[PDB]
Amino acid sequence: SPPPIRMGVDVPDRIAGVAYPQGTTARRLAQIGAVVTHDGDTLTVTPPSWRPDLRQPADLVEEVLRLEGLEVIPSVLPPAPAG
Amino acid sequence: SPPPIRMGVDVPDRIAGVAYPQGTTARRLAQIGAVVTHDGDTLTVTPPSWRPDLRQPADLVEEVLRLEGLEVIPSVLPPAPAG
Ligand SMILES: [Mg+2]
Ligand SMILES: [Mg+2]
Repeated sequence: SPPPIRMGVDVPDRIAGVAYPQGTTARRLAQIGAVVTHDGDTLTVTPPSWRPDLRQPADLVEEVLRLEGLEVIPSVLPPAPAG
Repeated sequence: SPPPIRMGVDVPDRIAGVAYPQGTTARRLAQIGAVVTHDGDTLTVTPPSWRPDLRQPADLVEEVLRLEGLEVIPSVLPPAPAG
């Protein structure tokens, strides 16, 4: 098994800009074969041996977002910086 | 005496974007000759008879801001959206 990865429970929600229902991140990461443990608001995710592409929290975010679907991500224009 | 005006004690601080010291609003409004009473967090201000221009809380904001000096107002760029 690859080394474990610590990631905030709401990190996929913050990156996607979507308040996913509770347990959405943990269920998806378990669906792809990873061991998910809880420690307050921080998850510890050990990806399966056939997923060495999962090395960082960003890799885990891609798993939750692609399984939940990118079509649920809303179109929100960022604020205009004073250019 | 013109009719009394009710205004939050922090309204000049919000309009100016400046955290004025404690009691600055009530001090400046009594200086120009108004009667100031405290009802929790809301002030009740009765302008003097020689100040009929003081009819709304915005007029009271100008009195506090101009006596403290507009130079203390910082320069912050607004959050303009994508045009
Ligand atoms: Mg990936
Ligand atoms: Mg005025």
